[PDB]
Amino acid sequence: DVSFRLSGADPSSYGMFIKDLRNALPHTEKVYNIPLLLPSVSGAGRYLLMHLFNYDGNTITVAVDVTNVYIMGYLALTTSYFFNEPAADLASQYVFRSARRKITLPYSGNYERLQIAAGKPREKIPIGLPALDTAISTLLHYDSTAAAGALLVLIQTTAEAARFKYIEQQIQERAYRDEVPSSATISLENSWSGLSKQIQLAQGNNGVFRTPTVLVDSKGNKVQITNVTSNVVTSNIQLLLNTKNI
Ligand SMILES: *[C@@H]1O[C@H](CO)[C@@H](O[C@@H]2O[C@H](CO)[C@@H](O)[C@H](O)[C@H]2NC(C)=O)[C@H](O)[C@H]1NC(C)=O
Ligand SMILES: Cn1cnc2nc(N)[nH]c(=O)c21
Repeated sequence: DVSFRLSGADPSSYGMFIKDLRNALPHTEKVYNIPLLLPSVSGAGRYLLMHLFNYDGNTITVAVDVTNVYIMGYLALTTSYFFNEPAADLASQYVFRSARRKITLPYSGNYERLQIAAGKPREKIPIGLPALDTAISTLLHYDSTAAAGALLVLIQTTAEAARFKYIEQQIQERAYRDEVPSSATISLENSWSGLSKQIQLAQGNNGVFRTPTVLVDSKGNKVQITNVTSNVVTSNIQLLLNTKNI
């Protein structure tokens, strides 16, 4: 499974960790040169463990669902924390079993719930490697309100960067200074599903999207994506959510 140490980390090692993370996900085929994630997987094989070390060397192990890259829960010393949702509960049966105590967070793992519990929308939460180091720190010692904020940072600096090279770049720019995410970043995060389905719906349709995907851009200008010729498809998105899961 994969590892990343914030100590002595620079834009380069981060890039390498994200690359390892992408390669750690199984896929059988590619769609328009892109890894298509598996429809489903059975058993403990459905989960990837990320070992993260903050600057001082403390660690938390995070469980990721390899069919969609969703964070399911994590382990901190001897306590495991899982999201309050069906998938996370199913996941609790194959990972962190040697945990002495298991705690269910008072919310499911989607941005919407996480922003409510955290009291802030993610447009106002600064991300970057320094923020990741603090997120790790905040998760070592339970606090549901603080954990909500920490998880919004953790998802973005890992799962979202895995899915979009642009977001990986946004985090490399933020390796020594945190900064709230750009509008592009957030609409990208929100479109992973839509884009994933459309790219797949295009392979029997000459690469033309059945229905266009609207995104906010680098500057803040609304922009339509209608075919697989766009940058987003040619050199941004890196993983595709199988339509089976949409
Ligand atoms: C596919 O989508 C692209 C946009 O990514 C369309 O691009 C046309 O040409 C340039 C970009 O190459 C844009 O300035 C235009 O707005 C688009 N042309 C017009 C006249 O609107 C491209 O036409 C689309 N269609 C196909 C079959 O690729
Ligand atoms: C990014 N994202 C959106 N919904 C999500 N739900 C869970 N459980 N984990 C995630 O990382 C996630």
